Amino acid sequence: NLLRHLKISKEQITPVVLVVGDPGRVDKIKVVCDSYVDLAYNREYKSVECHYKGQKFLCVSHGVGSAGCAVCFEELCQNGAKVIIRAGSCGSLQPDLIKRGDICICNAAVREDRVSHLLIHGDFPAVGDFDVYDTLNKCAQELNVPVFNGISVSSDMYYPNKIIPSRLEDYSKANAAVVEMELATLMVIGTLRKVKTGGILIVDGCPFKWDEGDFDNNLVPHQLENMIKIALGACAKLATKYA
Amino acid sequence: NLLRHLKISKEQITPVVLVVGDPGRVDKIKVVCDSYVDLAYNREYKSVECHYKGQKFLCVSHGVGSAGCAVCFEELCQNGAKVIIRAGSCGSLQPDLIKRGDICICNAAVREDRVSHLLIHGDFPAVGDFDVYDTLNKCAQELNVPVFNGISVSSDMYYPNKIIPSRLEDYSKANAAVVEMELATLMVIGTLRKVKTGGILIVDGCPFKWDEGDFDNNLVPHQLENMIKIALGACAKLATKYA
Amino acid sequence: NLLRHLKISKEQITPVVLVVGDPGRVDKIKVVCDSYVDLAYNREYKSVECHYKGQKFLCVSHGVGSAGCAVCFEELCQNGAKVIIRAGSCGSLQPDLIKRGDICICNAAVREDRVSHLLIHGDFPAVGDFDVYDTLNKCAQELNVPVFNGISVSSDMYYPNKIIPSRLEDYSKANAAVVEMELATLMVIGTLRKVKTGGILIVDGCPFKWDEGDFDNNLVPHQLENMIKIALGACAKLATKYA
Amino acid sequence: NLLRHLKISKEQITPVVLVVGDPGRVDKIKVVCDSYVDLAYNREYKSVECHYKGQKFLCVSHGVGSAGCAVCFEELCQNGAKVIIRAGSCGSLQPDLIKRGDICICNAAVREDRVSHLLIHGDFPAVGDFDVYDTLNKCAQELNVPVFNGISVSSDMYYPNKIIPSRLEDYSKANAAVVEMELATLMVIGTLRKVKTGGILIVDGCPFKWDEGDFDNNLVPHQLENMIKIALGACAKLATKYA
Amino acid sequence: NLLRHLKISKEQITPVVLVVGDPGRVDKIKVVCDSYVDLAYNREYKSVECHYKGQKFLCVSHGVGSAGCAVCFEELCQNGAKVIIRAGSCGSLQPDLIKRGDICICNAAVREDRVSHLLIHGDFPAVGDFDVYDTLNKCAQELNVPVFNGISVSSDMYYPNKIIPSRLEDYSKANAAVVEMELATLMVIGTLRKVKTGGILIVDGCPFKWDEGDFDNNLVPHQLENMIKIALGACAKLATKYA
Amino acid sequence: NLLRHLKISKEQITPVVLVVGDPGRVDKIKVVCDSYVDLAYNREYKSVECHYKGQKFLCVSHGVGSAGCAVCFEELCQNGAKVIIRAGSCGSLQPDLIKRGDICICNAAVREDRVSHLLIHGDFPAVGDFDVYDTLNKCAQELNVPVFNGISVSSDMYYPNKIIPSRLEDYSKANAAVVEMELATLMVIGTLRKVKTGGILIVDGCPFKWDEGDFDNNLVPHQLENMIKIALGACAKLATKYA
Ligand SMILES: Nc1nc2c(CN3C[C@H](CO)[C@@H](O)C3)c[nH]c2c(=O)[nH]1
Ligand SMILES: Nc1nc2c(CN3C[C@H](CO)[C@@H](O)C3)c[nH]c2c(=O)[nH]1
Ligand SMILES: Nc1nc2c(CN3C[C@H](CO)[C@@H](O)C3)c[nH]c2c(=O)[nH]1
Ligand SMILES: Nc1nc2c(CN3C[C@H](CO)[C@@H](O)C3)c[nH]c2c(=O)[nH]1
Ligand SMILES: Nc1nc2c(CN3C[C@H](CO)[C@@H](O)C3)c[nH]c2c(=O)[nH]1
Ligand SMILES: Nc1nc2c(CN3C[C@H](CO)[C@@H](O)C3)c[nH]c2c(=O)[nH]1
Ligand SMILES: [K+]
Ligand SMILES: [K+]
Ligand SMILES: [K+]
Repeated sequence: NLLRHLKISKEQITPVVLVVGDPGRVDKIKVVCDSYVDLAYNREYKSVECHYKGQKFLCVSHGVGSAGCAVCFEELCQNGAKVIIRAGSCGSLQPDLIKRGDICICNAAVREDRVSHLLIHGDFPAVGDFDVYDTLNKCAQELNVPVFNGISVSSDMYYPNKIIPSRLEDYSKANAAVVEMELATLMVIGTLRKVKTGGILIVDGCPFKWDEGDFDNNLVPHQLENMIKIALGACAKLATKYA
Repeated sequence: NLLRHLKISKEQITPVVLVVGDPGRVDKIKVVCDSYVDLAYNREYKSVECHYKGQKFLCVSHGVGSAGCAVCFEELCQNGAKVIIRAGSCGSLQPDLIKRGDICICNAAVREDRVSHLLIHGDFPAVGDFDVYDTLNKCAQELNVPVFNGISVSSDMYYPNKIIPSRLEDYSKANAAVVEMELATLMVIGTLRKVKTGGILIVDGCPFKWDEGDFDNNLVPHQLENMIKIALGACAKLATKYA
Repeated sequence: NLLRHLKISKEQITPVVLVVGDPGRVDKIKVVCDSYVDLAYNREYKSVECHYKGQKFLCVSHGVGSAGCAVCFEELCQNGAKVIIRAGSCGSLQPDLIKRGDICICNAAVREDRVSHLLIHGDFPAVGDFDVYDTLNKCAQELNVPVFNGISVSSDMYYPNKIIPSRLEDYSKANAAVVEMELATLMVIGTLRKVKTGGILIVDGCPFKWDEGDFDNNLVPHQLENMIKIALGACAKLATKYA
Repeated sequence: NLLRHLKISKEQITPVVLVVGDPGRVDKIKVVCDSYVDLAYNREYKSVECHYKGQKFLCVSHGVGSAGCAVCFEELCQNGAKVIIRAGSCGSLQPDLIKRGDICICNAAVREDRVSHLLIHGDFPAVGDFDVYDTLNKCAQELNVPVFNGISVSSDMYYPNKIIPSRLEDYSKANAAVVEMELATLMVIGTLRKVKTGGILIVDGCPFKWDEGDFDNNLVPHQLENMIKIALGACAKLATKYA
Repeated sequence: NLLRHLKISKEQITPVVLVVGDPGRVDKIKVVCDSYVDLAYNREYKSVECHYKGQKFLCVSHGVGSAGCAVCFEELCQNGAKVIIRAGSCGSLQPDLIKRGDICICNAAVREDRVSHLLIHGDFPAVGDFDVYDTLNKCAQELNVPVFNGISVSSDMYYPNKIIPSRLEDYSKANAAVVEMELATLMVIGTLRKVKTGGILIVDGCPFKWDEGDFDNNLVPHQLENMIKIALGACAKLATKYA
Repeated sequence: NLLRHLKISKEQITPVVLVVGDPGRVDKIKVVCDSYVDLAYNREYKSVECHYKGQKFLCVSHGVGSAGCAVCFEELCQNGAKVIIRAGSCGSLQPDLIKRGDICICNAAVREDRVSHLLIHGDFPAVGDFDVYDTLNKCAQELNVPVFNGISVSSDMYYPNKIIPSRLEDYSKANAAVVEMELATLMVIGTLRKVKTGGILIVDGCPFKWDEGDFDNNLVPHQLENMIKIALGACAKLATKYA
C-alpha cells in the first residue's frame, strides 16, 4: 500500500507538507521541531513527520530538478496533501539588490522545465497561492526577518553551455528576483490538483558572478535558521485549519 | 505633448489608474465618484480624472482585446502609473460554481495573446501584484460582497471556428476560473515596467453554453454597481500611498 | 436580436463593408458620401450605412488590434458580408521609398497576431482577394493617385520593450512594405469564411525612426481624402455585383 | 564557370523562367515552342531555352520537393531571373468542385516545408505576384480554358503515416484548393529576392480518395496541353517587358 | 577543491564512470566489485570508486530526472570523464515483446526533457557511442544474457494527467522500445562534451498497464545481477584503454 | 502495377537497396558491379539491379532534398526493402579535421527537414542501424580506406540568406561532423518502417568557406571509387542475410 517513490502510505500524508531539495536539510529541520518521527528514506526522498507548536505535518525532500521533484509532488498531491511549502535555496538575479544569505518569498515562477508543459499548455501561469504567500510574509515580519518578494526563474539548466544563449539575463531584465529549479513545477502541479503552494528560498550566490566566486553552497547558518523558523511557523499556522 | 492614443499629457497621469474595456463603462463609473474631470476621448480610449474618498485617480478605457489594450497600458506604465486595476467582464469556465453576475478577483492569467510573447518569453508568468489582490479582496469583504478568486484565461479568440480545437476546456480542467481578453497582457506589461496590477471581473455568461442562451452582455445591474464600488474602494486605498 | 458587439441586426449588413480602425474615421468617410444613416455606436464599433454612386454599403470601425477587430470581422462574415475592405493607417518599413502620407494597397500580410493562429495553423497565408486588390489599384489609377503595393506586417506589438528583439527589421529586409495591426487577421478570417478582403493604408510615420520624430497620427489630410475616395470608389464598384 | 546544380551560366539565364518538377515535362513543353535550344541536364535539373511568339525564356525542371526545388530557385533568382512561373501538378482538396485534369492558378500557398522557415519567420506569407497571377488568368481566358483560383497547400509529406495526423483536411476546411510540394517555396524565395512568381497547376488525383483510385500519374492529355499553352502564353507576355 | 554536487575532487574522477539513478544501487554494485572505496554522499549523489577485474572506475548515482542528472553528468564530463554508462531501470513500450525483468541496451533516445533543449536545438539527435553500445552487447552475449536493443523515450513526465495526451503511445507506434527519464540527457551532454556514453536498462513494468498492476519497484534480483555484471564487465573493458 | 515514382514493381524490390542523390551516380556504381539490369528512370529516380559478389541488390537515386527522397524511401520501405544504405556527398563542418575527399560514416543525424516532423515528433532521434554502421566500418577497414565517424546535419537549406542565422555553426560547436540533405529523413523513415539504415558520405567542400572557393562537386575520383567499393561491399554482406 506504499507510494512508489516516497515509500510511505496515504494514511501518513498530512494536510500540510514542507518540501526541500536536500535530504540532509530534512535532518536539520526535524531537530528544530518539538519532536519528529522518521518515516522513510528511498532514493533522494526522505520523509519525516514534524511536530511543531501543537501541529503535525510532513517534511519531505524532493531532490534536485523538476522531473524528480514532480514525482514527489504528484505522490503528495494525489494522496491527501492540501498545502505544500517549498523551502529551498536559490541564486540571485538582482546582484545589486539581493545578496548571498538573503531570503525571498516568491508568488510566481518562470516555467523553464518540461514536466509542467507535459501537464498543461505553456501559456498557463506558475503561480503560488496568496494565502500561503501571505502567511509566509506574516511569519517573517513576526520573526523580524527581512525578506524579498518576487518571481523565481525555475530552470532545468544549472550549468549553461556556450551554444544557445541562457535566458537568465532576459528574465533578470524582466524583473525576476531569483533562480532555482523546482518551484514552477510545484506551483503548476498544485494548481492542477487543487493544492495550495508556496515558496521560500535562501540565496546561495549569483549565477552571473560564479566566475568571480560569488557562490557557496554552505548556506549562511543564521539565515538558514531564519528561513526554517519562517517555514515551520507558516506550516503550523496553515495546519491548524485542517486539524 | 499628448500620449499618442490616450491624448492626455504625462502630467495628467495619476499613480493609480482604473482601466475598463468599454468606454461607456467609464461614464458609469465617473458618476459614482465624488466628482470628476473629463480629460479626453480618442479612438476607444476615454480618460477621466476621478475624485473619490479624498483621492484622485484616472479611469481609462482600453478597448476590446490584448493588442489594443497593450497600447493603453504601455502609455500609462511608461508615463508614471504605479498601480493599474482592471475592472472588466468575463465568461465563466466553472458553470457549476460561477454564474452570470458573479464577481471574480484574479491573481494570475493564461497568456493566450501575442503581445506578451513579443515582450517576454512564454514561460514567464502573467501574475498580478498580491498586495493589489489583497486590497481588492479586503474591499469586497468590507462591503459584504461575495467574490470568487482564481486564474483568468486571457484569450485573443472570442468566436471559435471548427478547425483548431479551442483550449478553453483544457483550462477549465486545469482549474482556471474565468475567461476574458486583456488581463494577462496588463499583468505581463506591469511586471516588466514595475507597475502593480490586478483584476476584478463580472461574469456575463458561460462560453461553453452560449448555444443555450447563457449570455447577456447587459451586465447584471446591482452586481456591476458592487464591482465598481469594490474597484473604486481599492483604488482610493492604494492611491493614499502615493498621494 | 442584435450582433453582440456591433449592435446592428443581421438584416443591416450589406454585401460590401468598409472597415477602419478609428471610429472618428467613420465620421470623416460618411461625410463624403452622397448620404448616410447612423446605425449604432457600441464600444469602439461605429456602424454607418453609406450611400455612394448609387450603391449601399456599411462603414464600420473595428478598433485598435487583432483580437478586437476579429470580433468585428466575425460578426460581419457570419452575418452576410461578402467583401470587406480595410482603410487604415500603417507605418513605413521602407523609409527611403515609402514616406509619411503615402498610400499602400496590400495583397498579403505577416501573421504576427494570435487570433489567426487560434483559427488556423501558422503555415497558412494571410492573403487578400486579388480582384479586390485589382479594384483598389484601378480606382487609384482613375483618380491619378500614386500608390505603393506590397506586403504588410500585421503586428500585435506597437511599443516594443528591450528584451526580445522585434522582428520588424527582419521583415523589412524580407521586403515587407508597411506595418499595421489588423490586416492579416481580416485576411485569414475572410479566407476561412469565404469573404473577399483587401486593404489600403496611409503611412503615418516610420517605426524605425520614431526617435527621429518620423511620426504624426494627424494623417496628411489630402492623402486621407484620396484614400477615402479610392476606398469608396472600390466599395461601390464591388457592391454592384451583389445589388 | 557554371551554376552549381543547373550547370548553365549566369548569361544563359533569361528574365522569365518557366519551371516544372518533372524533367520529362521540359521535353513536352519545348516541342510546343517555335524552337528551342537544349542547355544542360544535371541531376534532376534540365534546362532548355524556349523561343515562343518572338520571345525567349528558359524552361527548367526543379525536381520533387521543397529542399531540392529551392536550390534551383535560388540559382535562378540570384543570377538574373525576374519572373518565375511554376507549371506543376497537384492533388485536389475540393473533390466536389475541382476534378482530375482541372487547372488551378494559385495566388498563395501554405508553407508546410522547412526551407522557407530557414529563410524567414513562419508568420510571413507565401504569396505570388499579382501581375503574374493576372497574366495567367488572362491567357486562360483568351484560350477559353476554364480554370480555378485558390490557395495551394505546399506539403513536404506526400505519403502520410498513422502517428501524426495530416493537416490536409484542416486546410481543405480552411478553403485551400489544391496540394503540391514546391509552390510556397518558390513564392517565399521570390518575395525575398524581388522576383515575381506564380503557379499554374493540373490536378492528378485527390489525396482523400487515393484508396478509391482517384489518382493517375499520367496527366489528362488535352488539359496538360491546355496548361502548357497558358504557361507558354503567360511567359511570352511577361518576357516582352524585359526584352 | 570539490565538485559542487558530487563533493569529490577532479583528481578522483576516473576515465570511465558507471552511473545509476538510485543511491541504493551504488551499494549493490560496489558489493559485487573486487573491492571499493566510499568517496562521498551528498544530496542524491553517492560516489564510490570501483575495483573490478584489475581496473578502476567510479560508480556515481545521478538521482531521478533530467535536470538533476544533468548536474551530475556535467560535473563528470567537465572534470575528466571520457566514458559514461548509465545502468538504470525502465518501463516497456512493447509489452508483447519486452516484459518485466528484460534487459535493453539502447543506442539512442527521444529527447522529452528540457535541459538538452537548453544546450542544443531539438533537431539534434540523442545518440550513444557505438563502441560503448557494441561493448555492452558483446559483454551480454559472453555472459549469456539475452538482451533487447532499441530506442528509449527519456521523459520528464512519470505520472501523466488527463489534459494533454501523453506521447508514449505515439512513440510505441514509432518503434521506441522502452521509457525512462535520463538517457537522452546523458547522450546529448556526452556528444556536446566529447564523452562516449551508453545505456543498459532493466524493465520494471509497463506504463500502459499500470492499472492492470503491471509494475514492481523491486527489480527482479537475478536480472539486476545480470545487468550489473554486463555493465561492470563493459566498464572494465573500456577502462583498459585509458589506464 | 508500378510504384508511383520509382515506376518499378514490388517484386523488383530487393531486401537491400543502395540509395544515392544523383541519378548520374547510379551509372557510375552499376559499371563497378559484376553486372546489372536497368529497371526504370522516372523524374530523378533511376533504378538499377546490381549483381555483386554473388548478391543481388537495387541501386536507386533519390534526388536532392528531404521531401523528394522521402518519396523514394517510403516506396522502398513499404514494398519490401529491409536495409537501405545512402551513399552521398556532404560538406565538412570540421574543416581543420575533415577535408574535401574524405569519407565519413554516420550513425545519427540532425533533423533539419520538415517531412520527418510530419511523421513523428521532433524529440525522436534520427539514428542509423548500428549493424549497418558496423558493416560499413568493417568494409572500410578491410579495404584499408581511412574514414571518419560522426553525426551529420541533414538540412533543407543549401543556400542561406542573411535574415535568419544558419544553425550550422551551432551544430559544428555541438560536434556534428558533416552536412548533407537527406540522411536524417532516411533514418527516421527506416526506424518507423522497421528498415535498417546507414550512411556513408564523401566531402565536397566546406560551407563555412565557400566564399574562399573551398568547393568542387566534381567528387575526388579515387575517393569516390573508394566510397562506392565500401558501399557495394556492405550491401553484398548485408544481402547474404536475406538472399
Ligand atoms: N538554477 C539554479 N538553482 C539554484 C539553487 C537551488 N537549488 C540548488 C540545487 C542545485 O544546486 C537545486 O535543487 C536547485 C541555488 N542556487 C542556484 C543557481 O545559481 N541556479
Ligand atoms: N473571451 C471572452 N471574453 C469575455 C468577456 C470580457 N470582455 C468583453 C469584451 C468582449 O465581449 C472583451 O473586452 C473581453 C466577457 N465574456 C467573455 C467570453 O465569453 N469570452
Ligand atoms: N504596428 C504599427 N501600426 C501602425 C499603424 C496602424 N494602426 C494605427 C493604430 C495604432 O496607432 C492601430 O490600429 C494600427 C500606423 N502606424 C503604425 C506603426 O508604426 N506600427
Ligand atoms: N503533396 C502532393 N503533391 C501532389 C502533386 C504535385 N507534385 C507531383 C510530385 C509528386 O508526385 C511533386 O513534385 C509534387 C500532385 N498530386 C499531389 C498530391 O496528391 N499530394
Ligand atoms: N518514465 C518512466 N521511467 C521509468 C523507469 C526508470 N527510472 C525509474 C525512476 C522513476 O521511478 C526514474 O529515475 C526513471 C522505470 N520505469 C519507468 C516508467 O514506467 N516510466
Ligand atoms: N547542405 C549541404 N549538402 C551538401 C552535399 C550533399 N548533397 C549534394 C546535393 C546538393 O548539392 C544534395 O543532395 C545534398 C554536399 N555538399 C553539401 C553542402 O555543402 N551542404
Ligand atoms: K480594440
Ligand atoms: K528532388
Ligand atoms: K533528482
